[PDB]
Amino acid sequence: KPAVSVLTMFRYAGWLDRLYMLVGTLAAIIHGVALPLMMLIFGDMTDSFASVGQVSKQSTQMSEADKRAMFAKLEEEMTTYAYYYTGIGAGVLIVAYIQVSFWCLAAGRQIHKIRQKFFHAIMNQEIGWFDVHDVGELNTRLTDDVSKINEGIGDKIGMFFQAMATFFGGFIIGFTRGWKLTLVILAISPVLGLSAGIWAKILSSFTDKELHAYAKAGAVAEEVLAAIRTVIAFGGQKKELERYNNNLEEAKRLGIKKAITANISMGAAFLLIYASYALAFWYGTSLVISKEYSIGQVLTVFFSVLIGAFSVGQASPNIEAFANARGAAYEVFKIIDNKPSIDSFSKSGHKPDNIQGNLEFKNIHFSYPSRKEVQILKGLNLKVKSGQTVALVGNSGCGKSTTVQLMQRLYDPLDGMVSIDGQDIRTINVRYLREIIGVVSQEPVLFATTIAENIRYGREDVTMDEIEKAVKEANAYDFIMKLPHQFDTLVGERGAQLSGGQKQRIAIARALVRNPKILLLDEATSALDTESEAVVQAALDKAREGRTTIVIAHRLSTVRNADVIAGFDGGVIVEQGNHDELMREKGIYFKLVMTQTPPASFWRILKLNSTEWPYFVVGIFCAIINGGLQPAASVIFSKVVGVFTNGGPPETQRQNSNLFSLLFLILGIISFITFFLQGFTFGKAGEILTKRLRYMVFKSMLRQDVSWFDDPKNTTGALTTRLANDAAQVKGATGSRLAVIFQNIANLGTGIIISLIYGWQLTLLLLAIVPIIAIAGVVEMKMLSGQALKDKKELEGSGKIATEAIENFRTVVSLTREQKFETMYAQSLQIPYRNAMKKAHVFGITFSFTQAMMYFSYAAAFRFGAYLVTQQLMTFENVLLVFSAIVFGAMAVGQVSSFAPDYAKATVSASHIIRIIEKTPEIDSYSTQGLKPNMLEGNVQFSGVVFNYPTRPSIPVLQGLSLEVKKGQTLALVGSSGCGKSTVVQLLERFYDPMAGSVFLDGKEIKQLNVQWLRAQLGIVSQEPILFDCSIAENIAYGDNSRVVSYEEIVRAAKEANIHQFIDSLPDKYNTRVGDKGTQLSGGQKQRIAIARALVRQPHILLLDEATSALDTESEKVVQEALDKAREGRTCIVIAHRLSTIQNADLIVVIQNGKVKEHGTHQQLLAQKGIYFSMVSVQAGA
Ligand SMILES: Brc1ccc(Oc2c(Br)cc(Br)cc2Br)c(Br)c1
Repeated sequence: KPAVSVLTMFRYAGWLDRLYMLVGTLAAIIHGVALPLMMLIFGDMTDSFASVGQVSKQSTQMSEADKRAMFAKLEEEMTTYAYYYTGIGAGVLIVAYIQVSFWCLAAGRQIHKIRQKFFHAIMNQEIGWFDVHDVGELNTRLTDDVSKINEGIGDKIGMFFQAMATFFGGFIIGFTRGWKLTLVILAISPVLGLSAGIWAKILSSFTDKELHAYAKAGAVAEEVLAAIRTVIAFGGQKKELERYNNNLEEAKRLGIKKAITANISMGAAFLLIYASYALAFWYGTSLVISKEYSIGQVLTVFFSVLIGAFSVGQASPNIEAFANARGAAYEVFKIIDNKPSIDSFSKSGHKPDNIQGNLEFKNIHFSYPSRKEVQILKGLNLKVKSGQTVALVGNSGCGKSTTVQLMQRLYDPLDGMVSIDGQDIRTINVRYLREIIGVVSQEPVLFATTIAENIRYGREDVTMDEIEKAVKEANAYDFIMKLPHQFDTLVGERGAQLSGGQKQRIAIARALVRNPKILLLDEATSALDTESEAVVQAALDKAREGRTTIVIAHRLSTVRNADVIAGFDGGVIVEQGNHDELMREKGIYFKLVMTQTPPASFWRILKLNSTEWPYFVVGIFCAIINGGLQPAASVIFSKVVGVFTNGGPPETQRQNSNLFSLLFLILGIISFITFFLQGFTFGKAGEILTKRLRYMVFKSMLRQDVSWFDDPKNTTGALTTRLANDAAQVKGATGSRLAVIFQNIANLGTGIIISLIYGWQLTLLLLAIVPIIAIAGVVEMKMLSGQALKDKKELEGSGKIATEAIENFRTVVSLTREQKFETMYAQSLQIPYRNAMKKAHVFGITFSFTQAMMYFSYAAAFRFGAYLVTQQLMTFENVLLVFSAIVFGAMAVGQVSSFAPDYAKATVSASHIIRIIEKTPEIDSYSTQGLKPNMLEGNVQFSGVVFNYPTRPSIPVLQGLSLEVKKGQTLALVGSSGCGKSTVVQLLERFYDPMAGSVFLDGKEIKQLNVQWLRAQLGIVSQEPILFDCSIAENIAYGDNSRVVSYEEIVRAAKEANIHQFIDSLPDKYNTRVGDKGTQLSGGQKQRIAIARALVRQPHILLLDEATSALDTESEKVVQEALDKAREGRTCIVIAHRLSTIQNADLIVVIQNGKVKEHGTHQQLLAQKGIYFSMVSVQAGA
């Protein structure tokens, strides 16, 4: 919404840049004017053949006489015109170079200036300016927005004035050579803009419907794939498939309805568009039979107007490119023009010599850019004498740290003054102020250069002698010399990550080369290892006694030798003096001392599409007809101008022109009929395999075991995304692109035959010319992508040192040396700048070449069409036909290159969708194999079970585990922590087979047992019961599948689970909808319902996995009251974390490190004293 003045945007254009744009926009207009003139001469050549075409047929008496005056007219005329086109092609060769080159030159020259000015402005901003913005957005603003500015001021402007030249020059020749047809062509323009407007309404409305249509099926898939361990547990894998299949049926029916309406839309759209043209051209014929215009002029105005009319649409993108470049330049120039109060690049203020270093703070009130929300200093008074070292202590707020911020004049105070020596700090130069102040901060930062270079960021003029003394005087010498490469080592976020105390001494040595008169040490010893602390602390004490120093730290070890100590309380200075005095004061300081002591040939996807042997053959056959039907309009247009250039006697002409125009409209309605079919046939054929694919995928997905859905590569969202994209992409490959690619090869094929059999030696010429300009048009775009990628590679090296500069900013400004990054960024941009200059000559040559190879090509189309061919017996009416036929047949092949990525994007999406079906699990629930035992009673053997989760085969959970529980008993299971309690339930449910050992139930190994039958006698109840969006009657009936459960049977379960209090209380009762879609209710109810569906199954084994996990107060007392009633009649395994409710259990088992450690009844394990009795006495007292 915000934008920029048009002159301010080019503020960096001066002298030559202003000329480049003037000469560029001049030749751009000349380039645009050239095309409607190119068509103007196309009318005069018709009149040349027309005068001869009328007189040649008018004879029917003399033949040799027509070999004289006729050919004489032709050679003087045709050579005059052919001489003119060759001049036009030489003209466009020059102006197209001038157009693109100069604008890209002015762009590159300015964008170099933008960059430098804009990075200059970033470094000039005071700190308070950064505290209110994000530096990451700013850096992306540096590389992206400057690119948008370059796109707007570039060669797009020349293309704009080129298009307006074609537009103006278009209707000028349109108006002057005839004012009627133009008003007639503009009269049909609202109809064309109205038919395309029906598309903006149908698309935007129907694209939402399908995104709502599958959103109903994708919603089913998401609550399933999220609740997968529950559907696997109860074996609803046939229902959840069935229910996803039922939504696919509706999405198919909505997809075929969209296919019907959208194809009616296209066909009716074109048929209105092509009828609009034909009426404007038929009523061009109605004006020639009346002797107002010539057959050549009708062509001249008919093309020049449509060229200029379409030139409007070809200029619209360049308008938006210029407008976005303006809007992008607002926030950029806003930074450049913004002037700070502090600068730090300003050459102003005093520069005192012989600085003794007497500092005082007077009545300083201050607040960080959070402003009126918080005021961190409520007045202040503090002096520090020259040579002394004051220490600042404080409990919180870190107002200690604020004084270091103010001393560097990072911010100015609200009220008060900070005074170095006697002068106010605001009188001294900002840069010289920071050169007389050395800073060592908590987190040391080192730039991505050598050790010497980081030390060289203290002062630019320095020799390895002074680096050596600095690191040796900050005892960091002995510790780099052992490190290889000497001073020439590397440091940064990338490579040679060092010790913190090691990085701090390099910072101290960096601050030591600064030979400052003032020293600020903030938290430097804090957040650092204890032993290297003393090593750095020796350097700090050696960094002083030649300087006055303010130090802030939470280490009360460094503070004793400070000449004076100062404490803060609420921004107010309170205590000050020597250590002994503050201890006698017994205040804040004393109080803190005591406290701290694969693209491949995939045919099978089409073999699955072979389910419909018809529907393609209908569409293919119907597409090839539409392909062969499409040049016939060019054949008609050829003969409409042909027989009426080849007229002769004029009485018969008016009667044939009506016959052809009638044929055209019968030929368009039969084109509507054949294109309503080819779209419907593939549309239906695509929507039906969309179901088959999504059906078979969602079927195969429910087939893998829990080992596959635990994969971090496979989550619920990534699976629904993989489910939706892969099915829609393969639909597009077999969809419109294939009908169109066969329509177009039939378009050119039926066009090449007519042209080849109409023009001898002629078609063979064009087939030598057209492929060259097409390949020359492709090699340009490859060179375009190469130059684009290369410039991206070498400007990110500039933005990389700009990234280091701006998000490490508060350190560099503390070290000054902004001019250093200022220059480094300039040297980095000098390569893309001198590269951007070559870009202009490259784009200019390539563009001018492809334009000349088009004009020169069409000079050879006529010079050969006339002369050698027309001195022979071949005719003009066919030359016009071969042009339209070949040129449209080629431009229809241009759609093949546009649909190319739709194939690769689908094959890659197909690549995954064939793999996802064929992948088979280790534990397949679909296998009908298995024993299906007949005996009822239930035991459970775990014997020497060692288990590791397939996702994390590092720390074992089960190793040598052994259990046994009799029928009708409750097996309590206690653990120190982890899923060692829960993995038992997962292995009995056979979510996994164990690595070693085995688990049995009725004496039979479950590994050889039926997987589905096994899970059918299991009453799993988890800690967060997931309930699908449906009637609670079904959420309860979900516990028994392969059969519909009675109402009074799901009532009995609701009676058991003690949930029946709601189930009558609701207005809907058992038919209420739950799932946070129709109704919401708390967890205790969700849980009871899970108990209800658990014992609908009438299991012989309950599995209670921390059922009272998320639950509170009386809700625990009633759910336990339901669980305690559910067991005791069944085999039970309960791992609930309430050991008070576990006391009444037939056998309690303590799990240690995967091994069974301690088992027995409650009082038996309570008589023993160990883990269980520690587990029961850790929560009874707490
Ligand atoms: Br119908 C018909 C279509 C294209 C024809 O030649 C061209 C060609 Br070839 C290129 C361009 Br741009 C414009 C025209 Br008009 C002719 Br002549 C007749």
